[PDB]
Amino acid sequence: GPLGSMQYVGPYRLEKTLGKGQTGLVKLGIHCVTCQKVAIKIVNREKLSESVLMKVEREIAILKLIEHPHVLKLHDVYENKKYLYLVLEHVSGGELFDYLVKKGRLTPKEARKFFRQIISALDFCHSHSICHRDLKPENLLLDERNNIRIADFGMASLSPHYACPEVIRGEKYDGRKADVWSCGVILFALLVGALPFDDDNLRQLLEKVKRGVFHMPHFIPPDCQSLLRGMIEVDAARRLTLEHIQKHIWYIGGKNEPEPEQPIPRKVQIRSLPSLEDIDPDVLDSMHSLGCFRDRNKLLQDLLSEEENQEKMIYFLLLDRKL
Amino acid sequence: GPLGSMQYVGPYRLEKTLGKGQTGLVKLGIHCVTCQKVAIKIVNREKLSESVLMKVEREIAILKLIEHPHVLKLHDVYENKKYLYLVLEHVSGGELFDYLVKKGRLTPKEARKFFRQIISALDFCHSHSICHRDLKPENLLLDERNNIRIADFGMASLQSPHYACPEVIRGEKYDGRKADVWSCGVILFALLVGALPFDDDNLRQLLEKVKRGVFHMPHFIPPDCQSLLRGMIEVDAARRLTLEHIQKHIWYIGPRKVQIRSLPSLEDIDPDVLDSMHSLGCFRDRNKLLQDLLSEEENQEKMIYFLLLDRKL
Repeated sequence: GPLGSMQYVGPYRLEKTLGKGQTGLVKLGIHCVTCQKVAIKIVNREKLSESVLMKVEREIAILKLIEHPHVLKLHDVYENKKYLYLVLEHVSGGELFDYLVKKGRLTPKEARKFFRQIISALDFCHSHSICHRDLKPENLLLDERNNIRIADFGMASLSPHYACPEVIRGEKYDGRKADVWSCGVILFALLVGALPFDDDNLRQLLEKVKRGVFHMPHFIPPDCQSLLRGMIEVDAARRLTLEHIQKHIWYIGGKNEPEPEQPIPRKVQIRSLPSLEDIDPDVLDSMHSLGCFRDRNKLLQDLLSEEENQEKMIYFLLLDRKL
Repeated sequence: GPLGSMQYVGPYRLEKTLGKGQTGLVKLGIHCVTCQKVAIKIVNREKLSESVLMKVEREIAILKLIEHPHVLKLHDVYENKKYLYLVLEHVSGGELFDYLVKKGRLTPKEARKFFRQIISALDFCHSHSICHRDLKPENLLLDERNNIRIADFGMASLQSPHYACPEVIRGEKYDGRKADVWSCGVILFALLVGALPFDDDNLRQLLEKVKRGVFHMPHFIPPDCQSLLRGMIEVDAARRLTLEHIQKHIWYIGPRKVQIRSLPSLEDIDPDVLDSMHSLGCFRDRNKLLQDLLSEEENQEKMIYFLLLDRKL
């Protein structure tokens, strides 16, 4: 691990490095009492903007509170002055394309099993105001039963083949729409065994993606083809929403096929806060203590505003947790 | 793995991805008969420029023919036009600094144990005209005994300024042997201290520190060891210690090498060896090949020649 990074994080002793990249270093953690395996992601906190840290600490608080069978579970977070430590579900089946490579290309039935896992996880996270924004194959981890866990939700604040044109142009984009594009590209790869946009040269690849023209092989069924074209759509306004996707017959036709699907976790019911009076004193207090919410008045404003936001989401998650 | 990559490499079945980065993607491989595990590194030849591809394939050709107990063994090389597949020794003990984290800092005696492994491996590779040039802690793998295997020799052109000598940081022409010595000094310091000699929260300032080359040497570091570190982390590459000097150092003191020979004339060139060299691929310009074999200088062309000659022997 990095120099000066503790040998223990909470009850977890740090063992070998599992992997690393720009968003941090991952080590295997062992619980000192129960000896359970976790993956611990270590993030350097000194090299982040304060606005970034705020956004991150917010998404983190949400992710710690929710659970989905196809989202890598964030169990806890630990902080010292320099390093942030994320305690994550430990999975070791590899990544989704390892499976794809072995098969060459997947049948529409198998591709769709994976697609339903991915869409379900995205729908869930989007419902809690969390977009991925950087969805790519290495984020699609496999457990031992060959089921997906999507990793790295909320890490974006800290590749071009899977990015939508608006991301490639560094424009200000809808996160949900970016995830839809990325999922389209991944669905394509599952069905074809090749990418819709590829080039030996970077500069050329970027233009292909921005242009958004790709060829679909005949062996992709027409129902599925109409789904792919709606997702891999350059006009973000015209691009399918997750709502459109989940209403689509090809999608729906996959329910419990070939196998029964994991239990659907309950989504928290989020309501309006008409006035200061309707805010729970103990939940407000616990939120106010967090750090990213140290300014009580700005916290009150964000909770009472008409806008949907992560402040409201956290509040209702905590409220739900109390009951 | 990468799309378009093989499902089988020689007798090895490709399984899960082990890790990846700029220099390629590593997959777990399983021998279809013996069930022996290997690590298979996949590298995209097409993304590479002309001179880079050649430099890499030349060094891989040397690496596949030699073996040292502290260098990650390269067993073989396979190629489809799109991908190179490097079949490597499989190691899973973690990396050196995982050990360092558990201890905090090493005793001078324990640090010397690792240091001798590292220097031994580099002296072996340098003897075969191979410098690492990009030595960093994550290259220092551990097997199950907590012994070192240095990985990623030959990959530097496919590309951590904390470990790079000032000449490498400055992007100037340099002796690769001298760069490795600097990187080993920084690593040795880290094992003894549990902190880097040059560190900074901002990249720009870190490069400056490395270039100026001033660092704080803790009092608990023994003075003959302290003299070693000063000789290695020396900004003047002409003044910096050689591996030969390191191996004779009082603190330091406490595998078959093949020797390059001269080829005065074309008549001295074994036709079987040349044919094997022609078949490698990193030698497109065959006139340039011959010039390099007949030149007055040590080079990787001669090294490959003599490794092939010895192997036929």
